[PDB]
Amino acid sequence: MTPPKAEKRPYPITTHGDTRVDDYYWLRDDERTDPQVLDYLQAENAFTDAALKPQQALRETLYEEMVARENLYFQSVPYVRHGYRYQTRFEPGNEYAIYVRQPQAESEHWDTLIDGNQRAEQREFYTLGGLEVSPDNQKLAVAEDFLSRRQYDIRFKNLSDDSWTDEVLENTSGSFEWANDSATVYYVRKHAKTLLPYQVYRHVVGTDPQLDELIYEEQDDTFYVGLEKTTSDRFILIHLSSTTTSEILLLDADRADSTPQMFVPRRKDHEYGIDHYHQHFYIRSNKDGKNFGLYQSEQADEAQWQTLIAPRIEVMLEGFSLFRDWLVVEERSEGLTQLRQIHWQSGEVKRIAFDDPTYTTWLAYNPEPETELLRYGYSSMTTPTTLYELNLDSDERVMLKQQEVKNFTPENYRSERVWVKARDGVEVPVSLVYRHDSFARGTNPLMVYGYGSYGSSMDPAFSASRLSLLDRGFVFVLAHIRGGGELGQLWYEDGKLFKKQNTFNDFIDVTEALIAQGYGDAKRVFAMGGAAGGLLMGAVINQAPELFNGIVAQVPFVDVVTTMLDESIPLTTGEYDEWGNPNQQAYYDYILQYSPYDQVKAQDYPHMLVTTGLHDSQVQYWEPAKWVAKLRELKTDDRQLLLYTDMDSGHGGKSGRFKAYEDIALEYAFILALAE
Repeated sequence: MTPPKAEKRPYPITTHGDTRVDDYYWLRDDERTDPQVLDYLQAENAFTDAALKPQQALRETLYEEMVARENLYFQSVPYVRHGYRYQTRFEPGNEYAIYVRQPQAESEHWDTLIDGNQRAEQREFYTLGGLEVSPDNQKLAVAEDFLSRRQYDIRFKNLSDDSWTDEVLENTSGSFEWANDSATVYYVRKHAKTLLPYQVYRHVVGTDPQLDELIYEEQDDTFYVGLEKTTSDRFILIHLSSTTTSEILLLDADRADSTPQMFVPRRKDHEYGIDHYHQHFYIRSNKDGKNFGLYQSEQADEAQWQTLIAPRIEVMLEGFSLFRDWLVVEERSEGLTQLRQIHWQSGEVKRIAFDDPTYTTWLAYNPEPETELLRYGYSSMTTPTTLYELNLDSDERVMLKQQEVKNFTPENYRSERVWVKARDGVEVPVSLVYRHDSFARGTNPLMVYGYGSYGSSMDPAFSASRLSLLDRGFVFVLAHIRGGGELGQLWYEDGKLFKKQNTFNDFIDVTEALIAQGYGDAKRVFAMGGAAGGLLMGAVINQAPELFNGIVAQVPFVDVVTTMLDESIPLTTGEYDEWGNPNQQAYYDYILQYSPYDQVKAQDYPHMLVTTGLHDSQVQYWEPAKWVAKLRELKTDDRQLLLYTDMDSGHGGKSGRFKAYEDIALEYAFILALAE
């Protein structure tokens, strides 16, 4: 079958006297209306449909077995907050969650707080982006998106009679806090054009939003504006943060006329976050070390901050929770997540021990500090996600919930942590899982998954959908490459800006070691990654095409120089601290060397499926479309190259989780057919 051939319209882009001619610059159409652009995306979708037509039966088998291992009756673990018990309920044949509550001393009767199915009646789209009852338990504030544009309407329900007030706060981030009067709420307004959060307003419930007062306006575009409330309830925080740099303003939660009080003025490369409890500020801050410390203060002044935990090169400090008698910290060390608890009085330290080679642990939702019971999450490549509750004093651990997986026997699978010595001598961790009875050294197809940007960690956890590959002989690998966070801030920093190439080198060095050690069949190595992990997919296949049989590149960031030169593209002005600004000759040069679109060569490429989405305003559909067009023009092999563009507008990843399972089934069928 003859693949679609995009029209070439040579478009020169000249930077620092370097001219790049982009034949497909025209595929970018911000209005997503141009019929010629739509024609190319439709033709590629038709080609993908026709190429993958024989995989239909396998797609059905995969889809049905993925849905079959999940319950359709889900009920959350109930939690208590301000004398009420809260539960979320999904029943089969309901797109949306029902949220219920009852008085804490009640068992029998539950009251509906909000039914998403009911709220979605006569609407094209529904996302709940926020839910919070007032301190006096009388009012519900909800942040809802009916239009799919990530702009939230805040509305108010009287819980006494289930009546709604008739005002709406429009174009909000969904971030809002009640003042302690259960009458005033603070909310974040998004910029009209950029949709970036930039204003804090104050609303009296029951009044017209025209009466609302502007409390704070952020001048720096790169600074996210979010609202928080301290554990003590004494302060509403205006949390301002770039990727590198923080600033917190305090709002007295106990007055109706409060103005923002500076905590510590922003200083480039000083990231901090605060809470308030027991008459102290608690600060997680990188002021003295990239791996962060914890500080106590009676006042804002940075020089008064007292050190509770000093930053350590070996231990990244990720977060903390405050309880009556205990401090609990989330840390990473030697490539594992950990929890430690420290007694406020005795200074007694306990670590929460797990022996699984490939697990992750985290602080879960603990809305009440007056307790000895900690809720924390656990998952491994062999153990479905678990909520535990720990008695911090007695060390008694109970299981509150497990992820229910049907047709699944945990003993059928093995997992391992492998360390690979990268080409520059740096040790890269790897987490891998496979079915015991079908494993034979050098025989198995290998799926290598990476991300490797922003300090995001691909922490090893359980996947139900992954069983569809493991039960078909695949060794599934997480490559914990530089640019991720698995070994702390230095791990991230050694895979961004002028070290970004280490991300792609680590992925190739990991893949080569695994093949050398017989984890996979050299001829049946597959890889997948999405977004900045699609950047990884693009760079790896330019640099080392021969390693991989097949590739899935989801919504890939591939036109890196051109996108990062254009502040009109959503996200660009917030990403200079990740890739660099190619307006500077040093960054242009460094970035162009890996920018996958720019490094497409007349060479043999793996089989590849590239995905994207038309109407998702923060998915830049043109980048993978241009990339596929250029690959079609230059590649020397006869292997399959497909572009699938989601033409939808709605549902996304939840409720249309069936859409999510459909995409997984398509992608896994594509790979399984190549590995057969």
